[PDB]
Amino acid sequence: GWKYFKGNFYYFSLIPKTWYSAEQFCVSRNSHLTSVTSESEQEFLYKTAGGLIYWIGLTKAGMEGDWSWVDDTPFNKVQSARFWIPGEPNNAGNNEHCGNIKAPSLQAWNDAPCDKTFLFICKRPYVP
Ligand SMILES: OC[C@H]1O[C@H](O)[C@@H](O)[C@@H](O)[C@@H]1O
Ligand SMILES: [Ca+2]
Repeated sequence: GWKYFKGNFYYFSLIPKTWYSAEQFCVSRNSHLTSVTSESEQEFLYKTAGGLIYWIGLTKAGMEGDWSWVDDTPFNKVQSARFWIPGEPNNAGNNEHCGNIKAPSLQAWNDAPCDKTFLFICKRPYVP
């Protein structure tokens, strides 16, 4: 059921999980919750998501609470600015330390509580 895009396979889950249980599921399939590092990847993801909300690999790191990617892709604050839903990350209720794809737009990301359950997207490198 994995979908292929530019050197990576992607798994769009059928069952919802908390952010961490999702990441664990990805790790069990030799993958990680997806990073997003280009306009074309954002576009591939939100179109495939079809208007439903999916956990991606966005999570906070460091004392400053900077955003990071669980797959260890360095997070680029400048290049990622265009990918958030206007108003996000808003840190609602001071408890939104993980990120999902929510809106079917390039401006797609929302921060939400890590313990909420959503469908999720795994990303696995293809290695010829
Ligand atoms: O109003 C926007 C707000 O809606 C809900 O409260 C949650 O999804 C938050 O993550 C989001 O910031
Ligand atoms: Ca939010």
